[PDB]
Amino acid sequence: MIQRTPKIQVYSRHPAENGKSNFLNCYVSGFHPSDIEVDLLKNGERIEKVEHSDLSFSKDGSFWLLYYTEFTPTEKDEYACRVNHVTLSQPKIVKWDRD
Repeated sequence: MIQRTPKIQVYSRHPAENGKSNFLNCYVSGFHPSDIEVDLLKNGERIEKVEHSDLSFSKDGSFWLLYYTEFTPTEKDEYACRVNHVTLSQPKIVKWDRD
């Protein structure tokens, strides 16, 4: 058996501007086993519809997921990614930051 803690990156496809559509990405990678729970949060609340999920095993046997959705940032909305995995003692929250 192998277990490996996910790497978690949260970033937009383009630099952000209010009014302009964009995409918010969670790239969760290098983990094992493949069982995992990954949510995008908007103002602390789970985003139900996350349009896209690209995912696979890597050559090294670990797993990766790109979890993303269209979003239009505003001044006052904060976003984060919440991940749970057997390697984590509690859920891991990674905030989105622009820059």
